[PDB]
Amino acid sequence: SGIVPQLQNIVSTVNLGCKLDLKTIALRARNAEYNPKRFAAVIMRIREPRTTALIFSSGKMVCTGAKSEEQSRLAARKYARVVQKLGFPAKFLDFKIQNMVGSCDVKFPIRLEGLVLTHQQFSSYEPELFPGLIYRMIKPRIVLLIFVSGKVVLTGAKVRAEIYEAFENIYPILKGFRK
DNA sequence: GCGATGCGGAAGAGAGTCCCCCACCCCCTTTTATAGCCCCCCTTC
Repeated sequence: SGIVPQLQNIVSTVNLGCKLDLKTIALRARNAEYNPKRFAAVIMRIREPRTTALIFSSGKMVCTGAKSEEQSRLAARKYARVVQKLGFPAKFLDFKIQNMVGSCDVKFPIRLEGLVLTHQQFSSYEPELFPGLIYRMIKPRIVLLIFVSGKVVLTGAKVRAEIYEAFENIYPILKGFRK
């Protein structure tokens, strides 16, 4: 195909293995914001990795915004150290990547009306609700947002192989509905 | 003094022609790409 999707966002969850005091973290953490009325977690941001992480009292933390697997793990470790630097016994346990978001362009307009007809079992095109066709691939459990402009967004992948594999499967299908 | 009762008359049926408590699930939130749609404020004259 000659086109490789580029990851736009990765969601990874890591357990620190120790209960944390959310109020204490907000007071001392540099960028943390805690609003129990709004959300029950502590939202923190670190610019150099350019990622955002949510910290819960149970010790589990979710890291989002990383553009690569290495960045997500590095960003998650940095957040854990910040909590550890606050006097808590934070660790890096069962780090896992929960979601990978990738985007790409096929460089040609797509006839979404034709695509849904031939793939009604997997496609879902509702212009009233969303201007982009939602494709649910089965062999890889990846949900693809195909747009008339040609932009394709892949999400729900656990590994980078699924993102590339999913695009390889849909690209020939899109080529058959080129506008 | 101290009770006790049958019959006529009236009545009446009966037939014919809401508020609370206890699971279970969804959304609150964050990140990102995509794009049409639409609110809101601004600006124009």
